[PDB]
Amino acid sequence: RTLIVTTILEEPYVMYRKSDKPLYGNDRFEGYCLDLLKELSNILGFLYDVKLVPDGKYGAQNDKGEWNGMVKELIDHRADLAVAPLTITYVREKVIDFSKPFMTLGISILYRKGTPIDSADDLAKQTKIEYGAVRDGSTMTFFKKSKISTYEKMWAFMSSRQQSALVKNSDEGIQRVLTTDYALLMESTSIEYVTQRNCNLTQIGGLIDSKGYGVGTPIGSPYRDKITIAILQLQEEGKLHMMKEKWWRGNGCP
Amino acid sequence: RTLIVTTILEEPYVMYRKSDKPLYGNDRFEGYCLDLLKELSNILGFLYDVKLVPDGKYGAQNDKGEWNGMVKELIDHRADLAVAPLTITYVREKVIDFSKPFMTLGISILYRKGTPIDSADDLAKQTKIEYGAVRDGSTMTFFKKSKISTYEKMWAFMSSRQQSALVKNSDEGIQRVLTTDYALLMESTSIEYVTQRNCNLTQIGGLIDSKGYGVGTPIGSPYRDKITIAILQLQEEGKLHMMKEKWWRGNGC
Ligand SMILES: N[C@@H](CC1=CCCCc2onc(O)c21)C(=O)O
Ligand SMILES: N[C@@H](CC1=CCCCc2onc(O)c21)C(=O)O
Ligand SMILES: [Cl-]
Ligand SMILES: [Cl-]
Repeated sequence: RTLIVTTILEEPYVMYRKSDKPLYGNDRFEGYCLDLLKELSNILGFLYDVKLVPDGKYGAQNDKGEWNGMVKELIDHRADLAVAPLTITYVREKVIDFSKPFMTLGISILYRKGTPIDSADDLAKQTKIEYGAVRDGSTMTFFKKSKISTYEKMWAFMSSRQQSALVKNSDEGIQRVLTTDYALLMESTSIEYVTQRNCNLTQIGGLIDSKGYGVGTPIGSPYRDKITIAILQLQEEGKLHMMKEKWWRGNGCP
Repeated sequence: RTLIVTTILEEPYVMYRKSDKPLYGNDRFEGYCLDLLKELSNILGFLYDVKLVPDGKYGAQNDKGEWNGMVKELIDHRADLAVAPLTITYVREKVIDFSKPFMTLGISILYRKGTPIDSADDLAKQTKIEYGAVRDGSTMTFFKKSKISTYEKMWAFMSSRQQSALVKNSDEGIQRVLTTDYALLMESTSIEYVTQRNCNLTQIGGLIDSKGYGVGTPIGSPYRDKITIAILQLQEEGKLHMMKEKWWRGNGC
């Protein structure tokens, strides 16, 4: 049978292809995750239909504890796999079976070049420069649930004033950084994509944590380990590396 | 219920404690992997006995397809867990169940400072400088099975003259790097440890690949997913980073 793969739009993992006519099915999309999905299907030998997550969300719980986003699609068995920049977190790993990481990364800071800010501590210990993250993503959740004093403070600043320091998505966060005196807490992978294309911005400090993106499957899924094994094979052959270079490719900056 | 944990001595993951009196049981060991094991037993609430792997090996296949080392202990159900610098690889993941990486790393180069050598390619195209890796480890295997031009060539060199360029273990590799004109391809985490303690040695280039160390368990183990979830919690709390900083920090160079 055909596997239903839930995903979400986000450059450069999943994007609408460009054509002079209307596109249909899997052909509507392209990006790192589509190349990954293609490699996985060739190795494990399965057909698949890509379907954008209806509510456009990654995955979190409501006050009742019920899930949404791609996580929910897997939990309800409306999707067999979730292929996207979906962070392997403690809370999510409890409700679905993640494959092993096909990409390793961490949270970092997106800000302007030629500045004296050099770390999260610098941001936390002042108030003139605003900073935040994408609402309901694994980055905001990191700050929300953190116990490390520096990060507890930064959270206080983020959730204050009805969370006005937070943005709805990466595109909005990036524009806010570009237009105002705002710093964006975002995953290193996405920051790298930006900095390579926009020399006016840079990453501040290093990674404040370590985590990975993994293919999601429903708990008990028989595809989880098979996918984990294909991912390890792809990494060992250098394919994951080639795929990353193919999609992050930019002129670079001085 | 006391779990049996197979491991292997390797600084600073698993080391004998220093005492003037004989040590017994788990008290004989100390290191990053033992602190991790303690954190894990505390979250999951299990008891455990640390036992060094009999043949002193990590885990590889021979031509008959038979496994040895820690991997074999798990396959044979002689250990409930494998906690050590055991690399999560394609061939091993097919015979045992790895938890999720509690440490991420990659293969890099250990060599002395002050030379023109800047990458693996610099080594592969030349022949005067010798280079190799610890025999039968995941690093050597990477080169042995690689189909990438540069690495294929480096393997051709490594396996030359009856593998004279390979060493039996990390300690031997380090001494060879310190004494002769030799470079040791070895996982970055170990290189970092060495360079913190040998101001004359350094890492050449970056990581040529990406992989992690995972807690090993027999296929179908009920503890694998539980360990995974505990590890993720440890990393999100910053405890894994603290543990690394604790055992890696040298004295200054
Ligand atoms: N990967 C995050 C969401 C996310 C996606 C894309 C851009 C990078 C990023 O930075 N913070 C996030 O929440 C994100 C998640 O799994 O919630
Ligand atoms: N982790 C490797 C073995 C290993 C152990 C310790 C030192 C670092 C290293 O570099 N190459 C290896 O094979 C090693 C493995 O699991 O085979
Ligand atoms: Cl639910
Ligand atoms: Cl896993």
